[PDB]
Amino acid sequence: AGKKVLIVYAHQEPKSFNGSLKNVAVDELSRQGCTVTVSDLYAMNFEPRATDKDITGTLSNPEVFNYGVETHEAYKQRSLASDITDEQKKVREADLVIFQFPLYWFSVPAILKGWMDRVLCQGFAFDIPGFYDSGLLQGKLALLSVTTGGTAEMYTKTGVNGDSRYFLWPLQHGTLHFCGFKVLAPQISFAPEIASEEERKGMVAAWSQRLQTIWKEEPIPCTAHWHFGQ
Amino acid sequence: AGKKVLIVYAHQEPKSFNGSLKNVAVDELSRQGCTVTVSDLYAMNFEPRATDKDITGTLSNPEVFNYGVETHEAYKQRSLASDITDEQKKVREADLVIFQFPLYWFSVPAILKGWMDRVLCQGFAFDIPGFYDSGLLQGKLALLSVTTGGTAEMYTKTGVNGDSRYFLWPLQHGTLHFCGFKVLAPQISFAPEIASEEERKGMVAAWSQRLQTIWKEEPIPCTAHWHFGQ
Ligand SMILES: Cc1cc2nc3c(=O)[nH]c(=O)nc-3n(C[C@H](O)[C@H](O)[C@H](O)COP(=O)(O)OP(=O)(O)OC[C@H]3O[C@@H](n4cnc5c(N)ncnc54)[C@H](O)[C@@H]3O)c2cc1C
Ligand SMILES: Cc1cc2nc3c(=O)[nH]c(=O)nc-3n(C[C@H](O)[C@H](O)[C@H](O)COP(=O)(O)OP(=O)(O)OC[C@H]3O[C@@H](n4cnc5c(N)ncnc54)[C@H](O)[C@@H]3O)c2cc1C
Ligand SMILES: C=Nc1c(Cl)c(N)c2c3c(cc(C(N)=O)nc13)C(=O)N2C
Ligand SMILES: C=Nc1c(Cl)c(N)c2c3c(cc(C(N)=O)nc13)C(=O)N2C
Ligand SMILES: [Zn+2]
Ligand SMILES: [Zn+2]
Repeated sequence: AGKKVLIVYAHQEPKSFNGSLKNVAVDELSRQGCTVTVSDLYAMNFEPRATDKDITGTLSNPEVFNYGVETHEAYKQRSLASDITDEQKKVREADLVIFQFPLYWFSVPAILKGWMDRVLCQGFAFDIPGFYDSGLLQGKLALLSVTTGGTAEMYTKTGVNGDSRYFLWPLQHGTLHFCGFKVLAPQISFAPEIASEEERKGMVAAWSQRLQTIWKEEPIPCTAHWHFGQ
Repeated sequence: AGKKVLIVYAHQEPKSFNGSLKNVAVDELSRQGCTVTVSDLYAMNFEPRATDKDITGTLSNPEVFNYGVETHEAYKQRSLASDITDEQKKVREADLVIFQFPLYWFSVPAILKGWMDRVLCQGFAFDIPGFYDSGLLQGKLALLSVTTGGTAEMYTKTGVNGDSRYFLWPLQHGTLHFCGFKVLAPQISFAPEIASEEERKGMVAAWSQRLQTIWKEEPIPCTAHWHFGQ
């Protein structure tokens, strides 16, 4: 209160552990009196491919298709596909953007990758001045709530997978910071499938409890040192 | 020769710089007598979303959908969608897989993220146990050939983007090495948009030239120390 939150959710199954983390976020933020919107990307059959269909009307150069240039011009001329502009409205209005997803290949599922590719366009999220602290989404907060197959011990600097912070870099720094977001500390729910039930309840409840005081958090220093240093 | 190469290519425009790097690879590897296949993902309209359409038979659990579980079972039973098995045959036969793509948000374009998510399934590319140095694609080589908006100076340890090798981690380590590939050093062609005609022609030629001796190369040590230092 008065704050708006967008949850960008990427799981196919409403009964999943990610579906439960998304639902308790809706439940707890709704309870606080926040304005909440969820983009359920699989239920929306969200298009992930960056293609010339993302521009309506006639292309800026139909000889040689340059996705970046075309979408930048289309944004300035109010000529983006409506699925993209609908997401952009939700982002524009949000004070916090939560991403809820299972880790796929040390990153987001392709459907969520395609949201970041197509929704966060030049002119909207950043300019070619435009970027990192000069990024156009400055003022806004973002938070990654990720679930994994591998265990917390696997995600240590000398475990098989490396530190979890190592995989966060392209998402927190190259994506969210580049657009100007301030980044809250990630919520990482390790290996729910091997946890009990229980520890799974622990995990869901810890996320609900964290969201009680989410507005009181300061963002992380989204630097190479935070991700890789000591 | 004496070798089969699959190039997984992700760019919308045949006249692009990525297009030229993909064609020079086909030209040089063809000239050497190698067998060469190209998966041009935007031309194939390749499906990036991981959904229940990727399984055609009876689901293991039809009331709660688990993508990993159902694709692993479908692989074993031969009930995966045929686009996924078509790609797996190309990978099965390849000695070397080159990914040619523009960097999107410090990672691969979503259409290529979807290829990784859907093609490299459990049972085909890894099993649990059977990952990293015991991954199922052991004995194959992989190479990321990436282009960027950002300059080489931006992609240094003290530059705004961080060192280039930091964004390579989820791809080379979390994906390729997890599946048992040995990873050749990446080809990064920085900032072709800003380079002159001569400097772009130079970058194309440096890749053709590198490919002349590609079979003599050793892989990188795909470790946290190679990516992050210390
Ligand atoms: C393409 C692909 C790539 C992947 N790449 C990686 C990777 O790089 N690194 C990695 O570590 N892992 C990877 N994984 C594994 C993936 O990250 C995990 O499978 C996923 O994070 C598990 O979350 P989920 O919501 O699907 O769990 P679910 O299987 O849905 O949940 C686990 C259990 O929790 C239960 N549950 C649901 N709600 C509740 C609740 N409210 N309270 C208590 N229990 C509950 C469920 O019923 C279920 O029994 C990959 C998976 C795929 C398919
Ligand atoms: C969604 C999105 C996300 C991005 N995220 C990032 C990111 O995180 N970090 C980043 O650094 N960049 C990012 N970029 C920028 C992107 O990586 C670059 O635009 C892309 O790498 C440039 O390659 P290209 O093949 O498209 O260049 P092109 O625009 O096709 O090439 C530049 C020039 O080369 C010319 N050319 C083609 N072939 C030849 C040849 N044989 N000889 C000489 N000239 C030739 C072309 O005609 C053109 O003038 C992003 C872009 C998009 C659209
Ligand atoms: C990396 N790919 C993975 C895929 Cl594709 C997958 N289906 C899976 C995992 C797990 C752990 C790790 C991991 N890296 O710890 N990685 C993966 C896991 O439990 N499952 C079920
Ligand atoms: C990060 N996203 C980017 C987008 Cl989406 C994009 N369209 C673009 C860049 C460039 C550089 C960098 C960068 N990080 O150096 N990042 C990006 C660039 O020249 N173009 C055209
Ligand atoms: Zn940062
Ligand atoms: Zn590795």
